Amino acid sequence: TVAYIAIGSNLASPLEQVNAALKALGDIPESHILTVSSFYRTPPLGPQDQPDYLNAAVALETSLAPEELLNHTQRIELQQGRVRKAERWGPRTLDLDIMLFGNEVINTERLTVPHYDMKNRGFMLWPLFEIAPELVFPDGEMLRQILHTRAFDKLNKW
Ligand SMILES: Nc1ncnc2c1ncn2[C@@H]1O[C@H](COP(=O)(O)OP(=O)(O)O)[C@@H](O)[C@H]1O
Ligand SMILES: [Mg+2]
Repeated sequence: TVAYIAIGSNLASPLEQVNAALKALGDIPESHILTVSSFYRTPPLGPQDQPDYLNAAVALETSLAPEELLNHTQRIELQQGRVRKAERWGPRTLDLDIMLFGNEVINTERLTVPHYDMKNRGFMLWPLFEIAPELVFPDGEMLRQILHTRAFDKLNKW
């Protein structure tokens, strides 16, 4: 099954965390990485000013069940998601989201697939569009259509 996973990091210099996460994703059992999008930078989301986010999309071939995959991505968040900052470990700065899982629709206490808000997020849709321009959602919507309809700004590469 092809699973599409979003990676986000808001560390100030996130490349080493993101590469650690990618490696960890490639090491998930019963699975392998098919393709990785470019790394994209997106601003904040508040008045003051929070760090830029690095966003990317990964295509993962897997024979795990969806909730088994989530156990692994949450495990990677716990193992790689915090960076030591001087005398203490920082808060989680890595976010792994399952955006799509095959053509499956999932609604459990743990999993909402397709990702619950991805159609509102240029930072999720544009990296996916790079690696899957012809993608169709389980409800029949086409990825291209969502981007055409909302006209989300394109994001700069990191
Ligand atoms: N498709 C999914 N992928 C990952 N976690 C999901 C998904 N759908 C729902 N969740 C739930 O979201 C919670 C974490 O959300 P949050 O902290 O906002 O992180 P993120 O934006 O990375 O999902 C988890 O407890 C997890 O069970
Ligand atoms: Mg997450």
